[PDB]
Amino acid sequence: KLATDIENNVRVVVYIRKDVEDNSQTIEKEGQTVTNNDYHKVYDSLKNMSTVKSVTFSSKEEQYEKLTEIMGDNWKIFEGDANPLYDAYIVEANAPNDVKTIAEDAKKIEGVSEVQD
Ligand SMILES: CCCCCCCCCCCC[N+](C)(C)C
Repeated sequence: KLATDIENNVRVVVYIRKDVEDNSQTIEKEGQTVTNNDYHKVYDSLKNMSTVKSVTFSSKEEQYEKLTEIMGDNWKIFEGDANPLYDAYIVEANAPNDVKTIAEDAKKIEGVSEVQD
């Protein structure tokens, strides 16, 4: 059994604003590698909810690889361009009934772009 395998009825997906790097520990400033003060701001608010069991980062890169894996071949015409997908956290609720509450509080976290239940 693996951690990234969560049942449909208890999964909430939390999409991160495209200009927030919640999973990046360091960023570039003045040519140096320095602390990202916004690191895990969204992660921690989700992890602090009493009804959530796990929160796992899913990058936009990873989401596109899996899409090409599940559907046919890569989507060649977009290969030169930026990835338009959103980084996301995959949140596991403690019970199905907690999902609607989790998704509502999640949209109120600053940095959260959208939440899918
Ligand atoms: C409105 C929704 C339409 C969006 C469809 C876009 C498909 C994403 C392809 C990204 C490939 C870029 N690449 C190679 C760097 C990962």
